[PDB]
Amino acid sequence: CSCSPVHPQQAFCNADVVIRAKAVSEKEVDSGNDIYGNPIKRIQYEIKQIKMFKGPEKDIEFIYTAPSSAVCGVSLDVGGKKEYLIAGKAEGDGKMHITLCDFIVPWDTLSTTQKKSLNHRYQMGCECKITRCPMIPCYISSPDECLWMDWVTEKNINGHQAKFFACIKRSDGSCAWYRGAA
Repeated sequence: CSCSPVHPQQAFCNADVVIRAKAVSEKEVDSGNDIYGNPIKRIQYEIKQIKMFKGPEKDIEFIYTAPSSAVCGVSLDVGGKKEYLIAGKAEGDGKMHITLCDFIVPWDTLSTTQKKSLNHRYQMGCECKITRCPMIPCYISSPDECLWMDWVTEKNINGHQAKFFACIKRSDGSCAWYRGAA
């Protein structure tokens, strides 16, 4: 499995549904047949939704994912223990589907501002685009783009902007980085 780096806001905004959750049980299910008539095997995690930050209003009860990390399946530590911030595809009907390229991190590893920004602030930048700067020198085309510098200044993709900044759209259609006020 290989994934492009996504700023946490941009994963929030692209995902159908974003929840804080713990996995309660696990089984392998048949999820229908593919286009060739071959069954689609998935892991079904039964979860407790602690909180929904965005998505359809019907609570998530099941999270589905490939059996193996070899094709980007996700492991959740079942047994009511680890809590995760989980962003992913909404299937309707209280079901979601996740892959390793989705935003899935233990709840307790989030920065305070990441957590807080889940409630209304990241949503304020979902018309914006967060663009990664692979290397100085870089630039943006459109005014509604923020340039994500963490890579080129820190060497880490979970750097200063990812932990503390959101890209917020202003009156003018333009976007800019802000650090969360107060």
